[PDB]
Amino acid sequence: GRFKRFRKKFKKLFKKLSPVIPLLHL
Repeated sequence: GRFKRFRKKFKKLFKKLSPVIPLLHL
């Protein structure tokens, strides 16, 4: 893909920002 696959890559960085807490994300 292109911009779509790129989004998934950037999301991986955003995940690192959260303290492994699915609560703040949900």
